[PDB]
Amino acid sequence: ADFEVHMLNKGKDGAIVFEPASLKVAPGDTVTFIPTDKGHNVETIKGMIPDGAEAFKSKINENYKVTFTAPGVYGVKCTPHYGMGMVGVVQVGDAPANLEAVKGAKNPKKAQERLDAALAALGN
Ligand SMILES: [Cu+2]
Repeated sequence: ADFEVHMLNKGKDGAIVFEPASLKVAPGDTVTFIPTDKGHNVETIKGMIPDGAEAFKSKINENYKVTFTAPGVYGVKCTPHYGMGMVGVVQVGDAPANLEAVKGAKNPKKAQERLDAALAALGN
């Protein structure tokens, strides 16, 4: 199945968001990051992908389709808006095995709050 994640200047959760900011998918699902508002991209947060997963980094304003396979949690960011909170989490499968690695990482406050909220939304 394919899911869109919109890259927004503002959304349901306020300024500079991925919407949704949390999404649970199955292996083989795709997530298409939509540049609905200009100036955004999506990138995995280094240290926040599961064992053996490929990192990814899109271009600014690129419509970017990712196929998620390895189970676990994937922390994502928008590079230009990372520190002020434009982050999210894609979870592949149940009981993500890399959860503690993701939780333990340091981030700027606004990014951390949004990562933590996404992890909690996903039942972690
Ligand atoms: Cu952005």
